[PDB]
Amino acid sequence: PQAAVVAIMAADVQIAVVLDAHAPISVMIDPLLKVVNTRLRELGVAPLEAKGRGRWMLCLVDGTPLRPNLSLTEQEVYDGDRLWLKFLEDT
Repeated sequence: PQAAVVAIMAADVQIAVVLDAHAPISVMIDPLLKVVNTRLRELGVAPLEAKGRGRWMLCLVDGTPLRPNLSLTEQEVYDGDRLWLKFLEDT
């Protein structure tokens, strides 16, 4: 199976992970928030939590969200790429 090594930024912390390169983002986001939170908790950092209603997304440096329905590969996210896990509140 193909994999991508990505850097995830969450709460000013970088976390390296190995992710399936072919799955849609949609099926990785909630799973990734849980691994993230495990790492933050070991660092005694407050886990990431849903301010009200809204959507967790993986974002480029400029705020651009990945498409939920496409893979990392299809979106040109490769080894060493960095993504920000961000919550968008619905207001």
